[PDB]
Amino acid sequence: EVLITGLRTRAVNVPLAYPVHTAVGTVGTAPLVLIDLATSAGVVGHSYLFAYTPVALKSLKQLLDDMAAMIVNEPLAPVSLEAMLAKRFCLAGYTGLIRMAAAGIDMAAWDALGKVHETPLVKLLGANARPVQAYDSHSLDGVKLATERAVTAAELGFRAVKTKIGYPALDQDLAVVRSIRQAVGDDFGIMVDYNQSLDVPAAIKRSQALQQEGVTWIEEPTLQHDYEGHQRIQSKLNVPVQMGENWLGPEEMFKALSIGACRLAMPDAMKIGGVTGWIRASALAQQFGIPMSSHLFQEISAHLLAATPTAHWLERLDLAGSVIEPTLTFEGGNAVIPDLPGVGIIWREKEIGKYLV
Amino acid sequence: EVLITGLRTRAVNVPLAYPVHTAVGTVGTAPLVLIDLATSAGVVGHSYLFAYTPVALKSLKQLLDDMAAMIVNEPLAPVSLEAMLAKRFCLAGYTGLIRMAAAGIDMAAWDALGKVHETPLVKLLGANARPVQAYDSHSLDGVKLATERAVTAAELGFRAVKTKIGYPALDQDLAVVRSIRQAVGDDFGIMVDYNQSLDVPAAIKRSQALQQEGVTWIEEPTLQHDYEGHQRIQSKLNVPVQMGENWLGPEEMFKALSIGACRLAMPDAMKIGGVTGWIRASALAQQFGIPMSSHLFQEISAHLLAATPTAHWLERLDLAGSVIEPTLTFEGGNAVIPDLPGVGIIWREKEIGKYLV
Amino acid sequence: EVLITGLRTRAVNVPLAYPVHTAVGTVGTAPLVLIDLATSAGVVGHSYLFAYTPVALKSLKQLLDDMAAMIVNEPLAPVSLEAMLAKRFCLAGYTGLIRMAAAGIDMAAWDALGKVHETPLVKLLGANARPVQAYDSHSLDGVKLATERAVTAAELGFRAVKTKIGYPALDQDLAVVRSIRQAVGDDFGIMVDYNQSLDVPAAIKRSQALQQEGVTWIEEPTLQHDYEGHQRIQSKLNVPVQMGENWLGPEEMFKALSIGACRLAMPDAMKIGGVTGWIRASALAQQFGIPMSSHLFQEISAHLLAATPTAHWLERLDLAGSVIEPTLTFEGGNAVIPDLPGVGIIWREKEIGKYLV
Amino acid sequence: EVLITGLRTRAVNVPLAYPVHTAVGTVGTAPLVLIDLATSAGVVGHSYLFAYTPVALKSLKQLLDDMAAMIVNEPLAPVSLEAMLAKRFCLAGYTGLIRMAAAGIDMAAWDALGKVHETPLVKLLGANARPVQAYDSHSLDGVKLATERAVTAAELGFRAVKTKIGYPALDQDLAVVRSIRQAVGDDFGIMVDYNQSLDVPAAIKRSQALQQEGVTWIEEPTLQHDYEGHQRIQSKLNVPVQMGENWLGPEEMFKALSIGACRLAMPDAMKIGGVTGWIRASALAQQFGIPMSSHLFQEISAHLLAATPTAHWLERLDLAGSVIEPTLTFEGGNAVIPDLPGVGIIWREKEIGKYLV
Ligand SMILES: [Mn+2]
Ligand SMILES: [Mn+2]
Ligand SMILES: [Mn+2]
Ligand SMILES: [Mn+2]
Repeated sequence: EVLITGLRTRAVNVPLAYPVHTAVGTVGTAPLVLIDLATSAGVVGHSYLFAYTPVALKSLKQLLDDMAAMIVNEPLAPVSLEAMLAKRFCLAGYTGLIRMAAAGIDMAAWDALGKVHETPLVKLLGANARPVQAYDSHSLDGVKLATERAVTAAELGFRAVKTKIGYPALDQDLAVVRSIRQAVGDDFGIMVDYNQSLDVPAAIKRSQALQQEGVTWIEEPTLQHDYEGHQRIQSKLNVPVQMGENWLGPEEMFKALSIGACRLAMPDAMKIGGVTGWIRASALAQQFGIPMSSHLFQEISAHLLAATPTAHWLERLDLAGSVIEPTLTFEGGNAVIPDLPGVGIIWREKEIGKYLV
Repeated sequence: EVLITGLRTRAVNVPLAYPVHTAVGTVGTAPLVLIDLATSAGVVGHSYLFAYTPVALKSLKQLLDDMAAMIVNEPLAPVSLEAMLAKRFCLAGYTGLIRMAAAGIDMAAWDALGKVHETPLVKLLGANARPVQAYDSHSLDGVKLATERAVTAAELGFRAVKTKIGYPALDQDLAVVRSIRQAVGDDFGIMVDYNQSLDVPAAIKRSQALQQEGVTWIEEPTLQHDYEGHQRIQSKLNVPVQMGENWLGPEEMFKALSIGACRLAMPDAMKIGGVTGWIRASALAQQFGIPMSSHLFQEISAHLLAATPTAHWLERLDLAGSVIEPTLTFEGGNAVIPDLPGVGIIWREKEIGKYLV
Repeated sequence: EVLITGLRTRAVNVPLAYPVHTAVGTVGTAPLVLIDLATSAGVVGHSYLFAYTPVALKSLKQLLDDMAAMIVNEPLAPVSLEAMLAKRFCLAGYTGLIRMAAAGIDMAAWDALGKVHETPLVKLLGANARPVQAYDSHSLDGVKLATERAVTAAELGFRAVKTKIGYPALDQDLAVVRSIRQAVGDDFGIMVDYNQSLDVPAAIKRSQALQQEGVTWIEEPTLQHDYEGHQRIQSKLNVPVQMGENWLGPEEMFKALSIGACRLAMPDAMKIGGVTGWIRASALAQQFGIPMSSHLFQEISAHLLAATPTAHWLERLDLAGSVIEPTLTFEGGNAVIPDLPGVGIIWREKEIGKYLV
Repeated sequence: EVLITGLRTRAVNVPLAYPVHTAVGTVGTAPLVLIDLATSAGVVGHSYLFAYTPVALKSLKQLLDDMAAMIVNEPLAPVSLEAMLAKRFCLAGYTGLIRMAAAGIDMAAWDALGKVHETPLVKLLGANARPVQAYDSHSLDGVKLATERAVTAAELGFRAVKTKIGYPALDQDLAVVRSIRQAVGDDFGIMVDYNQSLDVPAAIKRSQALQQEGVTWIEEPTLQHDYEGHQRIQSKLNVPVQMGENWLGPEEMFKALSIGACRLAMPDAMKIGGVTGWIRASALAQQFGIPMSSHLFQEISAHLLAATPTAHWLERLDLAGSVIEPTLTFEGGNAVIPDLPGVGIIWREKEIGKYLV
């Protein structure tokens, strides 16, 4: 009855404002693939994918363009679609860029389903919209810019900032954290992200020094696939180890939680498998007793976290603000879901033309 | 915007046809509580609860009548409602009859949400309706009636029957299974249910004899809360141990699966927490690699299993056929979801009057 | 030879004095079901059940009234009665309100057995009556009322108080504890109860701050059914984690202790299964090396703790003082068992009439 | 001193002869990406990647074309190159198609290093060339074609064949295996591959029936990422469970072996990380005591297995025979490494032109 009738993708390289420097490299612009899922009901689902590096952008668009043939004329039923894609990519490997593509189709299919029923996604999932506390995510900015960006986020009403660390010396990490604390006061949350840059001994040593400074969480201290190593670092800390942005699918989350790799989780709506994967991830975080935050995709994540039993923090990192209307607002540090069908993503069409690849 | 405006319950004691004798007692009629959830949108959600024994029926209705005050004027948002009920019954114990009541409200709220959007529940959950293979569930019937009921189920197109066993001697168990096999042939599925009647040594001994007869599964061989004991019986068998009808909430399922108590699961839509609990249970069964069947509530279960990644068997045991229209059909041994908004439960109002308590 | 000849129940809503505010809600009056178990020997056993919320009160009374038929004309033999009730509610679920009802019948049957033999319950169990140290249980009272109630309990001879915490900020929790310590001095016991209000990361952080203040124990820091999560919080603490008021039956206690969820236990005489369940719980606490305190039901608990090898503290929280004679006295902070047959509960019959529901 | 000076890729869709039907779909032609790595020494390294489905072919070529910029002008040092690529794709996810691309560059860099030193790859790795027993890999061919292909492989001197199974009924699986056994005699090896098509209960049941037929190994009975489920199936079998073709990198192999998912391993030279990943995988298989076979890429695998301490079987499945010279020969069922520098891959340039995409 409602059928998918086409898939259109556009690759853009959009401006950010502050380039995201991390201890393992910098993301200077955002390579995005914008997705339009057309249906027989005359509504169009919208989603976007983040490619991380320009190197992977045209490959990801091509992959989505070659996948269009297997979903056109299929019923608009995201759970059934995801099972069929998992089976088609059985031999190839349903992970990495293929899983990320399948997740972009899922998020557009759920946006289209919300539009068919004229209801915001959070209400289609069975939950009430509620404000979700958000932290402002900044990068490896050095002492002066990290303190300036934190004072600005506090002025805009945010009650927490995430900074990236992993400087050559531990003293530089601490200098950044101390200067932020001094500027914003003892009540503000300061999350820190090591971006997989330390080995386990180094991560135990640096994390115990940061713990004595009072940070909110320590994110991906070592290689993301090393769940055992994260369990070893967590076992030496009172402060929670945070991870999850790199789990590809709920099945990778299940492995990390099964061995106790972290006390907090922050799945990425794209890498976890879209809305379909997020619902599954949410059920696992509830049983393992893990507070669950989001990673990027703040527009759909404000919806997904209101339906998440252990919802913790929303991450504000506006990757797509240049090409979409600002329907998601932040009031007093909380994200407020727009009262629009589906996810509430509306393209600024003449801005897209400027950034097209 | 859509609000719950009232809750009405009616207690009935309805005729079955074949009384359900089990190795621990007989269920001779069905004590049901019929639930009507009224909304500000002019649609009415419908569900029913099964009380198991007449002894618990008026208590369950009273409990639902006294809970009406906390849900009237709340938004029709089942996930948000369930979180609020879990918190209200925090101290009292969110399990047993209270959890069963909360699950009846959930199943009616999701039926009402399907009606507001004029869509079958399975499509609101994001899946396509598909036929689900079903087995016909019979009871501790002795050799002659168990063989007669199995020949009739095969004539109606079912490809599997469940019989109850746990007779004084193992020889009687085997006599029942052999006589069914002889009547229906080697291709037919014969599930057997011990209904918690054996201790662990006895269950290992009897199950290894039944395994040599070729049964499909062995269900609740010992006390249902003894997950460790079920793991000990399963470790001695090739045939799968089946359980799950008695898990109250996904959190009890999570404990049993975490220690490997069974190779199959069959949650009960009421005891697991309604549609909201079933979605969570489905995500856990997928990660633990457990084929998931249903227990009773065949009308909503045909919908829930089409959205369940490891869906296995639907149980046909028509408890409420006397008071609801036969919109769920079985064609060639498969259940076919009706093309009706919500769950498709329509009361036969003048039959209800005959069975009212 | 002695037979149960009738069961009578009365639902009352009795005044407390200080309403019990907790971090998850308030209990402003006590919904109780008073039970009279009549026997062929002309003695009447007495017990009461606590319903926690008015919402569950008439349901619990109805349940007990409908169960009367299965115990009338049965021998007054509590262990045999409990096995028969466990088997009857096999399919329904022998937990929650059904288990709580079965436990009220058990406690009345043991009171009646003490009366038939004209001996206090503790001596029928094979033990000597001894004074049991008791703590006074208060609630989420804020700094000024929590300090006032603690000074009064010290003036009445108690050497320990329990306060409830879980305020929006950790600073408020600590303010309450510090102000009590200042008022009562460093020798007094200050137990704190979080009433399941924190998630695991939050509970580790707050408990390590309270541990540096010197509290006696930290009670139910997170969701009561999450034994694994309590083991994770306990593993980070020197101070003991306390729990057990919500275990329904010794079999739930056995699961929590098997994974090391707590260093202290406090079973509830009703939820644990009455006197029959308490004897079983006591044997488990002795082998796992767990000091065992009680939760509510101070009249029967003074008897049960004198027969408990690891007896630790009795909880004073007088729920039923309005409708029963004060035969249990507290002298110098210890409860003194009355020298009366059975449990020593004597109804104040004209006060009951005032609170009847 | 030797520098990489360019990277050229060509996408082809080459003929197979027998289409590879599996229980989860068919591979009817082979989508390959041919890679030419040019160096400052005037030698050109050659490798190819297998894309599994036409859907992923142009995406994989594009990805390799966009990666060329990060390796041109880098020293021809495969171990150093792999560490630098792992770090560059840190955030994006060093798995799936990105890992497969990085592995194609690795295999071409090692072919080029063998050419610079004018020595076969196996001798550059420090080992002697030796004949490696090989099995002929066939597909889901039905009874008559599976028996015909097995008689032909025995006539060509192979002593073992792999057939694919996972037919609707277990009886069909057994019919295929029995008919092959009858044709080739009891001394011949018959490997069977389920291609992830069964759930765990079904896989235990079918594998124990095949074990009584005498097969050499049972390959990927269930979902490849479910290591725990493979450990559960292996624990019920005497026959070895085989897996490994889908491990992306030695770190996924390490997780599967750490929990005992299989008694045999067969890494894929592309998915495992090329020659660099294979050397690491070989060291892990030796310590865990796992006989190690190969998956596809028979040209480089004959070299890699002669340097593998637990080398077991080489898989013959000639994907690229149409576009490369037959320098790898099979004599009496064993693969014989050519006496050529590097890997011995020489393009048939005018055949490539026919299959170019
Ligand atoms: Mn991060
Ligand atoms: Mn059953
Ligand atoms: Mn408490
Ligand atoms: Mn294979």
